[PDB]
Amino acid sequence: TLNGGITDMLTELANFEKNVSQAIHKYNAYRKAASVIAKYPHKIKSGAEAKKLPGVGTKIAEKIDEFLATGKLRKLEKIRQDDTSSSINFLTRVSGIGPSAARKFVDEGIKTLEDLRKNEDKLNHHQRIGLKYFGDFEKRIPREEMLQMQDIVLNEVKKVDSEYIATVCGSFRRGAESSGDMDVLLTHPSFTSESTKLLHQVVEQLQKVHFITDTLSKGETKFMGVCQLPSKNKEYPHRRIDIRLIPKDQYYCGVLYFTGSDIFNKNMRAHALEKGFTINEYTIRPLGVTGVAGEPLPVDSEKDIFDYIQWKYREPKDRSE
DNA sequence: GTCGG
DNA sequence: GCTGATGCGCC
DNA sequence: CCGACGGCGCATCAGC
Ligand SMILES: Nc1ccn([C@H]2C[C@H](O)[C@@H](COP(=O)(O)OP(=O)(O)OP(=O)(O)O)O2)c(=O)n1
Ligand SMILES: *CC[C@H](OP(*)(=O)O)[C@H](O)COP(=O)(O)O
Ligand SMILES: [Mg+2]
Ligand SMILES: [Mg+2]
Ligand SMILES: [Mg+2]
Ligand SMILES: [Mg+2]
Ligand SMILES: [Mg+2]
Ligand SMILES: [Mg+2]
Repeated sequence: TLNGGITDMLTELANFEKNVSQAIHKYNAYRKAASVIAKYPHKIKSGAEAKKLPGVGTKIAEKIDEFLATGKLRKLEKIRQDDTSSSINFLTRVSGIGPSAARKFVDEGIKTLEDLRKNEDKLNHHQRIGLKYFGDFEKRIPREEMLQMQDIVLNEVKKVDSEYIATVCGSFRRGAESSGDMDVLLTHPSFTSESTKLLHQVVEQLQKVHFITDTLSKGETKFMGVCQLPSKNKEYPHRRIDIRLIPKDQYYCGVLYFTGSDIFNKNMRAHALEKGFTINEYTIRPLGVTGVAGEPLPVDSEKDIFDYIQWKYREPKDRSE
């Protein structure tokens, strides 16, 4: 809301750099800038003001001055007017089509949903499912539906083994009134950092009751697929579901990772590296002079990882952009 | 694109 | 098959 | 052409 013009402009630029330029570090720079501006508790009145925030430099300050003066950005007007850029940006919205595949498609004259549907022979299984549920996957999930989904997943997991614990993470755990998809963190006492089909049994039970409808990818620790709520005698949209099986003794690094947000995580890990540590979904470690990280540090809470880095604990609701 | 070694 | 790199993706 | 930028799972491909 506050500074929404500016954060929309920077997000649109980020998406162009990732999807069209294939410049992931410019995507991240624009996202980091939009994130810090979104948290700033004042209406920005100049680029000079904004330049004082970490991750805003000369170039973004100039773009903020243009936007504040005119209510638009000439660079974005030109991007929006380029059919090629617009086609490439559009195809990346398809699950399984990234910047490289999108550019290949558009170079071969595939520029629309109709072109993709006429050229399904050119798509892999992941892209075919992304195409089938394209409209469904653009939609967000109201928290009321996330609650029903939580209730099916937790009930079916308990039926496979009462010792599993399933935790719905991502935007849901941050308290969002709607979610892009469902993220489930799974633990079982039989899988720790010390000893080793725990994920498979859960996926199979959710397929058997027809909640999971399609598989995009599946290994020993990560499931990526599609699910659907049962409906009365209009169907619910198909939804994306992610399931991550994490070592039970690494639950807190796991839940911290899977709660996000994404920008919160990259910011928190970048701030660990400047403070001499490395954080992944499993552990927090101190860095050696040799480049090789040391032994996993003891962790009894999410707060304990904040502490090692000297951060005020943020409740999950305070980890959103 | 920005920051920092 | 491997390693290593890329492409898709997850926060 | 200053390099780093968060860290990693799964699927595939290149070059063995
Ligand atoms: N803040 C910066 C700017 C540049 N460089 C890189 C790119 C430069 O090409 C290189 C050093 O070469 P220069 O001749 O530009 O640096 P000098 O300090 O020698 O230049 P000057 O004569 O302006 O002092 O370091 C860097 O590491 N950090
Ligand atoms: C936003 C302006 C650009 O900053 P970055 O190094 O992406 C450049 O300064 C000018 O590039 P252009 O926007 O392509 O002209
Ligand atoms: Mg880049
Ligand atoms: Mg700054
Ligand atoms: Mg995509
Ligand atoms: Mg591209
Ligand atoms: Mg999510
Ligand atoms: Mg580890």
